[PDB]
Amino acid sequence: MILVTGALGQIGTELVLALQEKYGNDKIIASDLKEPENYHCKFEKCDIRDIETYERINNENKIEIVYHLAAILSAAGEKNPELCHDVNYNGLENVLKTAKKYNQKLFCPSSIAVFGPDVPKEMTPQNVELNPKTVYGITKVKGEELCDTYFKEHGIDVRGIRYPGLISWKHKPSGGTTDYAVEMYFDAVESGKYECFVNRNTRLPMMFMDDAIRATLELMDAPLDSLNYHSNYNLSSMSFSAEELEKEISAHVDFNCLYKPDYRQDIADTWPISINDDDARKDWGWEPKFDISKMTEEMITNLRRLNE
Repeated sequence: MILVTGALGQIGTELVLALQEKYGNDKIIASDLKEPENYHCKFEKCDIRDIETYERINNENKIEIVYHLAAILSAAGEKNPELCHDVNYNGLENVLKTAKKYNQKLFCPSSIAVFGPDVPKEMTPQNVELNPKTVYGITKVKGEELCDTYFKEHGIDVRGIRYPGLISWKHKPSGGTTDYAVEMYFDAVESGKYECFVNRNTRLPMMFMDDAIRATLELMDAPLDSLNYHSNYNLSSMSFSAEELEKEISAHVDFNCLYKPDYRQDIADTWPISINDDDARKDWGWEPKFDISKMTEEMITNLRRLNE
């Protein structure tokens, strides 16, 4: 059996489906804080910080693999640093201890947020110093370190990816730092108007969800002896600025974009532009398939459909 925490989030929504297709619908348990009505997969509600419920779920269900996507992201974390630490650090510790107890295999992601401006912004290498300027970033470095401790000291096969910004249509914008990319598609198609919350030159590493979900599954499938990294593989597809995305979208759809930055700018400004993921490409055969063209075709085709 396979458990997905944070199953209702941007990533979890699509990861559950992909795991159901790969393993069988019967092998996947979704978990998150609240049970939604008419949900399409077996669901166990849980606050990730609640170890006795979390324990019970893993005990009662015979979970052997956990994809741990529960998290407070960067923007929410700058606003509420206490909550961001509690969920991201203590939640992760609950997953780790439980994996040790039940001998589980784990996927515990990180983020390009581990990086600060003291290391290269272009093609950030795998092994640079990690000095993040965000609350979330700091939680992610601590998480990488916990995971690698569990690997070293307790022999837990835990694996992870430093996810870049992820673009999808199947989940609605979650108010997050990278979410200007998603919001721009939705508002372009729905109303022909978008107010972007970062400036027009804001440039981040980005990836279409299909590629990120595939990378996750591929990494989890790899022979353990092939991996030279565990919790924290850099992973890359695209890097583009907000105006470059506007221009790509405008080739399909008339829309007027206005730039009005807010506090999220100051998060995005402390992050790299692009990421060197050679270790992922080498160790376990990573290659993305969605460039900005193909991504924007999927996004616009599907958003148009939803707005008929």
